[PDB]
Amino acid sequence: DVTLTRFVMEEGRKARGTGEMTQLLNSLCTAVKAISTAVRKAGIAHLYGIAGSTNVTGDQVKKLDVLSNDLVINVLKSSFATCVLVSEEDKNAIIVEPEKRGKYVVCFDPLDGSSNIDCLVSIGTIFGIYRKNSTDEPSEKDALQPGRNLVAAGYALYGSATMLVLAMVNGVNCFMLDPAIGEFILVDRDVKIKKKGSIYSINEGYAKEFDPAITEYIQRKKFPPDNSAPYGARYVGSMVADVHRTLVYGGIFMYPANKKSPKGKLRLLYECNPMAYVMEKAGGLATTGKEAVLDIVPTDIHQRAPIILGSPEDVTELLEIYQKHA
Amino acid sequence: DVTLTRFVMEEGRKARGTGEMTQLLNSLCTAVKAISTAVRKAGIAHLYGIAGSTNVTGDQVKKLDVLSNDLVINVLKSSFATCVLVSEEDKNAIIVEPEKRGKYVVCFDPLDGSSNIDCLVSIGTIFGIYRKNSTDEPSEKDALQPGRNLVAAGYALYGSATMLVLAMVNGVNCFMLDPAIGEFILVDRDVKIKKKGSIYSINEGYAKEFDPAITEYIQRKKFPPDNSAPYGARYVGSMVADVHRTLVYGGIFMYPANKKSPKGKLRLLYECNPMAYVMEKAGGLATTGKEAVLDIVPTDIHQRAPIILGSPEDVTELLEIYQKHA
Amino acid sequence: DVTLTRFVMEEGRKARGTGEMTQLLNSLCTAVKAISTAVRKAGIAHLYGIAGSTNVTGDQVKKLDVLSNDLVINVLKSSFATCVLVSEEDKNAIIVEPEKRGKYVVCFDPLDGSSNIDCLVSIGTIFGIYRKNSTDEPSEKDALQPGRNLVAAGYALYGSATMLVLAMVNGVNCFMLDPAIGEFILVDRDVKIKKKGSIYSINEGYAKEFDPAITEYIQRKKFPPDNSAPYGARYVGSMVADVHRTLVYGGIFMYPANKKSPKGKLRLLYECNPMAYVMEKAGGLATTGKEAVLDIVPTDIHQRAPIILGSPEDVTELLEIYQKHA
Amino acid sequence: DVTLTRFVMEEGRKARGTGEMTQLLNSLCTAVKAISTAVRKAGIAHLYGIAGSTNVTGDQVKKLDVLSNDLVINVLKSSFATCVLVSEEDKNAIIVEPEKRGKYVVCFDPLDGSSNIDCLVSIGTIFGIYRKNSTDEPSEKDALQPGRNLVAAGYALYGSATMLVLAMVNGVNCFMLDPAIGEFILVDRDVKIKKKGSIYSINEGYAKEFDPAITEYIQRKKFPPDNSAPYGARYVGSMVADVHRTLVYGGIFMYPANKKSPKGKLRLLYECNPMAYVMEKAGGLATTGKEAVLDIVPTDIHQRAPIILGSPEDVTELLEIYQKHA
Ligand SMILES: O=P(O)(O)OC[C@H]1O[C@](O)(CO)[C@@H](O)[C@@H]1O
Ligand SMILES: O=P(O)(O)OC[C@H]1O[C@](O)(CO)[C@@H](O)[C@@H]1O
Ligand SMILES: O=P(O)(O)OC[C@H]1O[C@](O)(CO)[C@@H](O)[C@@H]1O
Ligand SMILES: O=P(O)(O)OC[C@H]1O[C@](O)(CO)[C@@H](O)[C@@H]1O
Ligand SMILES: [Zn+2]
Ligand SMILES: [Zn+2]
Ligand SMILES: [Zn+2]
Ligand SMILES: [Zn+2]
Ligand SMILES: [Zn+2]
Ligand SMILES: [Zn+2]
Ligand SMILES: [Zn+2]
Ligand SMILES: [Zn+2]
Ligand SMILES: [Zn+2]
Ligand SMILES: [Zn+2]
Ligand SMILES: [Zn+2]
Ligand SMILES: [Zn+2]
Repeated sequence: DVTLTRFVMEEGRKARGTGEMTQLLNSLCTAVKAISTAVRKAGIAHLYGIAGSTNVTGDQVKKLDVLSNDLVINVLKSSFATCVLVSEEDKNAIIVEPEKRGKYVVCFDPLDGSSNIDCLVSIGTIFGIYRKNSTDEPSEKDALQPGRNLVAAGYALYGSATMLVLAMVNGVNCFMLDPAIGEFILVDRDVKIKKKGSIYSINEGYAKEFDPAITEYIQRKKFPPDNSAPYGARYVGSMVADVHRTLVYGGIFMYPANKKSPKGKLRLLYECNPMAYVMEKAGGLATTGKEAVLDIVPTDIHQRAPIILGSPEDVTELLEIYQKHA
Repeated sequence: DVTLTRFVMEEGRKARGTGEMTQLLNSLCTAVKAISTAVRKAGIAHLYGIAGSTNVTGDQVKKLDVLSNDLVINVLKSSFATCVLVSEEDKNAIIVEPEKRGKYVVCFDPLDGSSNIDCLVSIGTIFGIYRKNSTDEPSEKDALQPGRNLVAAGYALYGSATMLVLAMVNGVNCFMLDPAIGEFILVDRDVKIKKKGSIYSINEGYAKEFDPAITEYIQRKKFPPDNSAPYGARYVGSMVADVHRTLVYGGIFMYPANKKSPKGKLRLLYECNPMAYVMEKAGGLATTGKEAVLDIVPTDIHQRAPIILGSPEDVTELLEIYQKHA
Repeated sequence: DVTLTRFVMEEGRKARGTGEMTQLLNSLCTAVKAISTAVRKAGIAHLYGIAGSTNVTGDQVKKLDVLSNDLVINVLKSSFATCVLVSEEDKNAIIVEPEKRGKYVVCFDPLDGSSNIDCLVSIGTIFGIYRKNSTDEPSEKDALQPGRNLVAAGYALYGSATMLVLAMVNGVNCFMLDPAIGEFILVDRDVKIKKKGSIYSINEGYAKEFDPAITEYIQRKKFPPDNSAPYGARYVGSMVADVHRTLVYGGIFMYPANKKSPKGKLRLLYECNPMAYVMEKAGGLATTGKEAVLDIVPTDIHQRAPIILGSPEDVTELLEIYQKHA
Repeated sequence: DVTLTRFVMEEGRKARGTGEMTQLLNSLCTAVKAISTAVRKAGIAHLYGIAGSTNVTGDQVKKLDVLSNDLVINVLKSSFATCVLVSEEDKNAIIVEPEKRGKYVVCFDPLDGSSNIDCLVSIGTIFGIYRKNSTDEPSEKDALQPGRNLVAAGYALYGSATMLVLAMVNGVNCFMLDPAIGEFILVDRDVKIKKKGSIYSINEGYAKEFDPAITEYIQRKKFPPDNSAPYGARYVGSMVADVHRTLVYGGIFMYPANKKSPKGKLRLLYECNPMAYVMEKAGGLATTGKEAVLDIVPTDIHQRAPIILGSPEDVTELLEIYQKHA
C-alpha cells in the first residue's frame, strides 16, 4: 500500500528537505522501470549483443549497457536534483547543465552483471548518492568522496521479480515493482542482515591467485574445524544478485584482491561503495580485508577496490584471518 | 515473428500427428505465463513463504510451489493430451480422468530453485514428455520410462526474462515470453552447445563429501596442468538457471553423488532426464559419472540421480577421471 | 478459470471435429492481443494517422487499419485452418497457399470504428467464419455465402477492457483479455439479449435522408404514444461498440438505407453478417428492414447492407412500421 | 520522451512554486494507473455490479465507483498537497488531517460514465484543482469557488488507450499511459480546439423535454438552412469520452437543462467546471446557455449545472438561439 515515492517523501519531510531527493529517486525509478521492461523482453527487442566499444575499465560494452546508461543519465538530468554524474560507461564525470542542476552527485552502474545478460541470469543497476559539499562549480572532484559521505544508495535487481533496494540514514527498505501499475511497492521494511549466515559467495576459479587469507577462509567454510555443517556455496555472477541474497539470507560475498589484481575487480564508486552502504545500514560489514570500504578516499572515479561484505560475524571471521596473516 | 504454437504445429505436421502435442504445449505455456506473472510480483502478492507441508523428497513446500503445481496440473488435465502426470509436489502419479485423457505422460518440476525464491534469484519449471506405450489402463508405471524415450522436454526459466526452452527430436529452440501480448516468440533456433566451455558449475560447499574424481576435476579447473586459463566458476543455485547458462555459454554443470548421497540430490524423472534430453539434443552430454542419465530405467517416480552435463569435451574429461579412479 | 482455447476445444470435441476451428480461433486471438496492445499505446507508438491509401469502400485507410490487417492475415494463414480470406482492406479475396490451406473461409473487418480511432473511443475487430462447401479450388465465390451459413462469428472489442465475443451454433460467450497473462478468460456464458430494451442507437445526423419508417420509429422512441418513458439514445460511432452494448443492455442499433444510400453503409460480409449472427444466437434479430440479413446471398465481397438489430420486440416494432409504409 | 511528471515540474518551476502541484499530480497519476489496470480487467476481477448504496445525486453506486473513489482519496491524502477533497461519491467534503494537509482543494469524479461501465464503453476520472484562498481552517466552503478560480483541471480517459488530459494556465496537454512502464507520456502539446466542428453530441432521447433553443439547434444541425452538410451525431454516453472527442475533433457537446431538470444533470464542481476549464484553455467555450459555467458561484458541492461546450463558433451559434428565444 506504500509506494517508494510516498516513503521517500515522508522520510524527507522528517529530515526537513526541499524535496529533490524525492525528485531524484522518482526519476531514477522511471529509468529503472524502463530498463526492467526492456530486460524482460530483451531477446524479442534484439537487445543482446555488443555495442562495439570498451569502457575505461576495459569491459566490452553491451547493448543493454548503452540503453540503461542513456536512460539513467537522461532521467537524472531532467530530475533537477543532480549536478555531477559518474557512470561506469562514461570516461569522465558528466556535469549537468546549469539550468537543470541540482545539489546531488550520483555515481551509478547502469547495468551490473554484464557476463550474465545473455544467459538471462539476474542483472541490475547500482547507485550511490552524495550531497555536493563544495561551493565552487561542479566537477569530477565532487564525486571523489569516501562512501561514508553517502546520503542514499541502493540498487534495482532485475531478477525473478524487479526489486528496488534503498538505503538511507535510517535504514534499508525493499520495494517491488508492480508490473501492472508501474509502481514500486514497499515489501520489506527496515531490513537487517543476520549476524551470521551459512552461505559463502566467491568465484573460486581464481583459487590459483587468492591470497593466503581468502584461501584459508574458504577451506574453513568447507571443512569447519568444529565439525559444524559446511557453508553452502552460491555465486550467481552478478554482484547485485549475490549481494541481494547476502542481504536477505545472510552470509558473505567476496571479490577480494588477488595476485593479478591488487585492488580486486569491482569498482569503488558505483559498485563497492553503494553495496557497502546498504550493508552497513542493514547491520552488516564491508571491508577490503584491511580497511572499511566506506572510508576509502577515492582518487579515480573508476578505481577498483577489493570487497568482502555480509553478516558481521562472517566478515569479522575473515578479517581475523587477514590480521593473523599480517 | 514465430510463436511457440506455430513452431510446434508445423513441426508436428511434419511428423504426421493428431495435434495433441501442440495442445499439450499450448496448455503448458498458459500455466507458464501464469507462473511468470505471479513470480514477477510475488512479493506484492504475498507469495513468499512456506506452505506448511513437506514432499516425498523431504523439501519444505513453498507457496509458489503449490501455486505452480496447481496451475500445471489443471492446464495439462484440460489439455486433453495427457493420461499420467508426475510432479515433484505429488506423492503418487496423477491419473487423468477418462474423459480428458490423452496419449502423453508428463513428468514435471512445477517450480525449480526453491532455495532461490526468496532472494529473487532465477527459478523455473521443468518438464519431460513421454508417449504412453502400454495398452492397458494408465498407471504410475507409465512414467517409469528411461529418459531416452522422451519425445519432448524443456523448461521455463523465470530469469531476467522468461524463456521457454523446448527440445524435441529435431533439436532445441528457445522462445521468449513477450509480456505485452502473452506469447512465446522464437528467439534462438536449433541451439547447439559449444564443444568445450570455460565455466564449471557446482556447489563446492560439499567438498568434504565429494568423491576423488569430482575433487580432481575441480582442482584441474582451478590449476590447469597445461597453464591454460583456469575456468570461471558460476553456481546460481537453481538447476534451471545453471543448466540454461551451460546450454548457451557452454561449460559443465555438476550435482554428483557424494559420501552422503549415493544418488545425488536432483530427481531423475522431472529434473535430470528433461535436462539430459535438452543437453543431448543440443549436442551435449549428461552422465551420472558412470552411465548416461537418459538410459537409466527408473523404479521410483521420485528417485534421485547424480548428474554431470554440458559441453561434450568437458563432460568427457570428467568421465575419463571417473574411469581412471575406477 | 476457463480460457477461450479450452472452451472452443471442448465445444469442438462435442461436435466431433479435427480441431482446426480451435487452431483458427487460437490464431485469431493472438492477432487480437497484438492489436489490443498496439491500440492501448497507439499514441506512444505513433500509430494514429492515415496510411496513404483508400480501400474499395472508399474509406481513407489508417495506420491501425494496415497493422491490424497484416496481423490478422498472417495469423490466419499460419493457422493451417483457412483457404479464403476476405478483408475490408483488401480489394480481392486472399487465397491461402496450398501448403497452409485449411477448410475455413474467413471474412473480417481488421479494425472497426475508423472515425473513432483518434479520439480514443472504442474500436474493434469483426469476423465471420464459413466452412468451404465447394470441392473445386478455393476462390472468392467461397466467401459469397449467405450469413446463415456461418459456423462461427464474433468480434474483439477494444474498449475500457478488451473483450472477445464469440458466437457459434450453441450460443454466444464473452471472454475478457487478461493483460497480465495474455489469455482470454470466459466471463459471460450463454449470453442472451433482453426481449425489449430502452436504448436506440442511430446517427440522427442523417435525419434529412431517413425513410418514413425510420423517421416514425425515432419519433416514437422520443414521444411514446402510451406515455411510457422515452428511450435513451446512445451512438458511440463504432459498430462493434454500439452492437456490443445492444447485446448486453438490450435495445436497438440502426444503420438503415437512406435516400443517399440504397444499401446503407455497413458491409455485409464482415460487418453486418457477423453481428447479425451474434444477435440471432443471442435471441435477437437482424434485418435490413425488409429481409433477414443472414439470408441475403451476396454477389460482391464488399457489398453494403442496411442493418437494424437488437432486442426482438424492438426490431419487430420497427419491422411493423416498414410493413405499414409498404 | 517527456513524462507528465517532468512536464508539470518544469511548468511549475517557471511559475515559481514549492512543488506540491507536481506532488499532487504525481499522486493522482498513481491512482489513475491503478484504476486503469482494474478497468482493463474488471470482468476478470469481478468488478462489475452495484456496491449497494446511492450517493447524494441519487446514482446507484457501482463497484468501480468505490474502488476508484478509495484510490483517489488515499493518494491525494498521502500527497501532502491537499486540504479539502470533494467527490461525487462522498456526501460531504473530506478534510485532510493536519499532518498531511496541503494547500490545494480537489474536486473529483472518481469514475465518470457509470451507465457505460458494464458494456465496456469508455469511462474516466475527472478532476478540478483549486488553491485554498482563506486563512482559516479548511472546510467545505473552500471547495465552493467559481470554476474561473481553477489552477489545474483535467481527466483520465479509459478508452481504447488511457489518456490523461491536463489543463493549466498556459494550456492543455495530453499524456498517454504507457502500460509497459506505467508512465504518462506527452503525446499532444498545447492542444487547441477547432473553431467550428461538424459533430453534435446530445442524448436526443430527451427531445420531449428540451427547451425551444436546443430543439431549434438540433433541427438546424440536421437540416442546415444553407444546404451545407448536416452535422454527424455522436453520443458515447460518458461525459469524459464525448468531451474528449469534442476537444480533439471539434464540434459541440450538450447536456442542457430541460423541462424536468432546471439545472441539467451533470455536476458543477467535478464534471462541468473541470471540462469547462479544459475547453476554455483549448480555445473553446462552455456555457449553461445563459452564463459561462466557470463564472457560476456554487452553493452546493453537489449542485448540477446545464452545460454546452466545444468549438467557439458552434457554442456561439447555440447561444444566439437562446438569446433569440429570450
Ligand atoms: O566473472 P567474475 O570475475 O567472477 O566477475 C563477476 C563480477 O563482474 C561484474 O559483472 C562486474 O564486471 C559483477 O557484477 C560481478 O560480481
Ligand atoms: O543447495 P544445493 O545443495 O546446491 O542444491 C541446489 C539444487 O536444489 C534444487 O533447488 C533442487 O532442490 C535445484 O534447483 C538446485 O540445483
Ligand atoms: O459516421 P457514421 O456514418 O455514423 O458511420 C459510423 C459507422 O462507420 C463505421 O466505422 C464503418 O465505416 C462503423 O464502425 C460505424 O458504425
Ligand atoms: O444517460 P444520460 O441522461 O444521457 O446521461 C449521460 C451522462 O451521465 C453521466 O454518467 C453522469 O451521471 C455522464 O458521464 C454522462 O454524460
Ligand atoms: Zn562492465
Ligand atoms: Zn557492475
Ligand atoms: Zn555495469
Ligand atoms: Zn523441491
Ligand atoms: Zn527442481
Ligand atoms: Zn520444484
Ligand atoms: Zn473502413
Ligand atoms: Zn467496420
Ligand atoms: Zn474496418
Ligand atoms: Zn454517478
Ligand atoms: Zn461523472
Ligand atoms: Zn462518477
